Amino acid sequence: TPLQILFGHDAVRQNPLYWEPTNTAKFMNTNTGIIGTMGTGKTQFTKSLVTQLMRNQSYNVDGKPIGLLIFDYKSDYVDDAFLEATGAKRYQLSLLPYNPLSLFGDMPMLPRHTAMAFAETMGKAYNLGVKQRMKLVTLIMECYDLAGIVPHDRSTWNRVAPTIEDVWQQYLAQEKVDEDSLYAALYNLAGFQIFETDPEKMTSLYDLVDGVTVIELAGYPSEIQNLVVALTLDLFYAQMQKRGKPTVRGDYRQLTKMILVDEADNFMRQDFASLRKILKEGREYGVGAILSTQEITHFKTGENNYASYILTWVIHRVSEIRNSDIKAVFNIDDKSEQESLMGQIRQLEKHFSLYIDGNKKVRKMRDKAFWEL
Repeated sequence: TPLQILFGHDAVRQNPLYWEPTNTAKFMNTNTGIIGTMGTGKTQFTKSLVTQLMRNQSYNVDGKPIGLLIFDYKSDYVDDAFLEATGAKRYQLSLLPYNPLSLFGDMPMLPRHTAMAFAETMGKAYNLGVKQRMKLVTLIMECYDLAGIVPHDRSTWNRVAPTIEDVWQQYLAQEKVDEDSLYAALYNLAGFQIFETDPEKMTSLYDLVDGVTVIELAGYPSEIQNLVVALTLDLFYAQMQKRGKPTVRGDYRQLTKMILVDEADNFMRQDFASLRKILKEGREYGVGAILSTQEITHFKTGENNYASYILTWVIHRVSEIRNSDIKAVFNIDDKSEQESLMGQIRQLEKHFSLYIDGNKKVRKMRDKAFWEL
C-alpha cells in the first residue's frame, strides 16, 4: 500500500527504481533537486514524477489528495498530453486570484510582518534600496489603515486586505512622488495587473493548489517572474504554518503539498527568504519542494546552502561542474570519486541520470520519461 513513484530503471541491473515520499525511513523529507543541461530530457523526467504523483495520490497516507504548484518559466508544463494526464489547471500572469497582502498568522503586529516581507521580496526582485523598501512598508501600512486593519488591534485582522493596486494608488497620491526605481517597478506591476485588483475577488492560495496547478511565467521580465514566484511562496508559507501537521502513522507521513520551480537557477541566486523557509520547515507540514535547474552551481552557495536541505537528487548531464558541487550534492570528501562522478556526469546520456536516494546511495538510472508512461 505505500505511495511509489517510478523514477526509472537501474542502468545495469534493470530493476525498477522507486521514490517513496511518504516513507520517512527511506526519505526524511521530500525535497528534491533535478539537474540537467539542454537535451538531457530532465523535463521529461520531472513530468513523469508529477504525472505519477497526481495519478498515485490515492496511496498517500489516509488517501488524502496532494496539491502540486508548478512554476513554469519556459512553457514546458502546458502541452495537451501533460494537462490531459494530470488534469492540471493553468494560471497566466493576469489577475492572479490571490493577494500577497492578505493576512495569515497571529504574531503581534501581523500586518507589519506581512508588509515587511512583501517589501523585502519586492526589494530583492527589483534591487530596491533601503529607502524604497521602507517607503513601501510605510505605504502598505497606510493602505492597511484605510482598510480598517491596524497592527495593534488583532480584531481588525480578518478584514479584507488592500491589494497591490491600492498600494500603487497610494504611491501616486503622495505629496512628494519620487520618480525612481520603486516608482517604475510599481507602475509596471500594477499596469500589467499581474495580481487581481479587486480585494473582494482574492481567494486562498493554499487551497487554490488542489491538484496540479501551473503558473506560467513565460513572456514576462525576470524581475516580475521572480517576484511572482517569491510572493506566491511568501503567502504559501504563511498559510502553511496555520494549516497544521500531517497525519503520521509509523514510518509513514502524509504528503499535503509539493512545490516545483522549473528553471530555478536565477531565482535561487536571488536568495528569497521563503524558499529557504519552505525547504527547512515544510517537512512537519507535509510540504516539500522540487528544484529543477540547468547547473548544480547554485545548490551549494552560502551558509545553510540549498543542498543542505535536499535529500533526493536526480542529476543528469551538466556542462560546468566543480568539486565544491560534488561535496555539496553527493557529500563526499575523497578527491578521487569526485573525478569519476564529474567525468561520469559529463558523459551521461539523454534520459540517463545519477539517482541519489534518501539513504545516500548513488545509482546510475535510465529515467522513466513522461512519453513512456
